[PDB]
Amino acid sequence: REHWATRLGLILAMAGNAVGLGNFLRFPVQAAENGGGAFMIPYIIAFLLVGIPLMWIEWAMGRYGGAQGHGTTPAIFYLLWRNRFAKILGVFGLWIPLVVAIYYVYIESWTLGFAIKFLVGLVPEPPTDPDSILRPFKEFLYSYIGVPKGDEPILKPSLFAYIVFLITMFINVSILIRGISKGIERFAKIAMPTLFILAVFLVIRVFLLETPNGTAADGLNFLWTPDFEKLKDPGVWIAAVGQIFFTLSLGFGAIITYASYVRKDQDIVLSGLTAATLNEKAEVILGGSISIPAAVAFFGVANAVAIAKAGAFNLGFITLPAIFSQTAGGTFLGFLWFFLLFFAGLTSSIAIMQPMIAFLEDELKLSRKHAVLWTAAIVFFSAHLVMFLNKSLDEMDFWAGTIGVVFFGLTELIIFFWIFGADKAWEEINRGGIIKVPRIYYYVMRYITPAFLAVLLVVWAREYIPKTHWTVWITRFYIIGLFLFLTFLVFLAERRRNHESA
Ligand SMILES: CC(C)C[C@H](N)C(=O)O
Ligand code: NA
Ligand code: NA
Repeated sequence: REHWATRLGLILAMAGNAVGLGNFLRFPVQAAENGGGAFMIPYIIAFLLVGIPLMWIEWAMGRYGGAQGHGTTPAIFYLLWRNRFAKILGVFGLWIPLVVAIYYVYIESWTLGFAIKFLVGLVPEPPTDPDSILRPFKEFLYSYIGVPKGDEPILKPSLFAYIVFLITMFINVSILIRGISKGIERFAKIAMPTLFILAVFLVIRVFLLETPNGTAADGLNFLWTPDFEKLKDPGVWIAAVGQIFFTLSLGFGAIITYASYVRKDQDIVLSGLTAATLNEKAEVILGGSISIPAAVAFFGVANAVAIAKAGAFNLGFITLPAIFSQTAGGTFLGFLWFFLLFFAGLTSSIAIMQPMIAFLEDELKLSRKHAVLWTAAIVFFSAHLVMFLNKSLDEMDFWAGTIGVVFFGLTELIIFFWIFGADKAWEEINRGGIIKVPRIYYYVMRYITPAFLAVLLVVWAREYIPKTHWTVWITRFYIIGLFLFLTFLVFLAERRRNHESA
């Protein structure tokens, strides 16, 4: 079985896994919608009571399974808990990362395309009407992804966007086809530092932004100014936890698959903690210091929160480039922005496809080449639904990247620390650790977290899920199909094993 060649490569591959679109896109909007500082508090708490412990847990399950040659949840869940239902539940560790991968890779392709257009210097030139700076860029995005002008909820992507999607796919493939150490690690070692540099540069340049409506400092204040009256609101907590999961790549079965290539004796404690910490540094310090500060600078707090409430793509692909077009070399600034987003995205997508590739390799004994190619075929094909059908992406994102990850986090936590046993789980997590997990975190894992997530999920299913266009079903149907498909594969897998044992 393959293993991470180096320590640093492992760390940067993990951080590369976690740090991505969720940082510079999802987060700014999550904090903006939820009131800035008000959103932060629960966030922080969620990071302490959920993100860290679950990170450790996933590292542990990953390494544990990998030692025996299994990097995916369908098998690992079975090893930890011997049941058919353990496999059936483990399927989610494929379905989730695949479904999310479908639209994720697409958005990534968007960032690539925009990077190219901002690089070549083909960008909308705004003619002081506040919307008039935005309108051209809105038309730009809509023209790129082909928003549904008609009654029908149909999208008409540009040829260029489609080609850029093909190219993006090919990039992902070229990276994943070289393996864990050569393909993913080597790339992480470059993309990560590059990303960091770009991010810092952009944060500075943004901190230099000022208009009659405010300064980046205003945005920073809004973001970091605590509100203690918003904590009684369940929604803010649900958003905070969801954001934690998404940004830390927890519940996607990706962290597990990566951890499965960690040598049995290597440290999963200091490493995992380091990945988490890096991701959070990129999350709050970098991602939060660009979009929000800029928007608040130009349009002020109120309009900033309005724009964020509107959409994540509003802030990322419209507001920010529009704000840059008002500055010298703002076009090149836009190019830096979208290039950054592109690298982050890539480093994440490879990570979400790796689980499927790893199932094909481990369980069905497919060569790396074939595994990769087929995974890419499935993703590329399924992507068409997200492409031509409006709100399909939203559906996939909510069911897989939002609910699915929380539910699956709870599931894996219950399987590892409850059914598999708490003491054995703890011992497994701490084994080989350069440092040991603080004693308190035992209880946090065994009691606090599962309760927190259970209650959270209940409230979520009651008050929220009820809060759509029929086409959504077209998506749901399809994704449900995928699940069955995966199940079937699992089935086939468990059959091969038998014939192999006989
Ligand atoms: C679903 C995950 C791949 C998301 C990734 N950790 C990000 O924040 O961009
Ligand atoms: Na992240
Ligand atoms: Na990434």
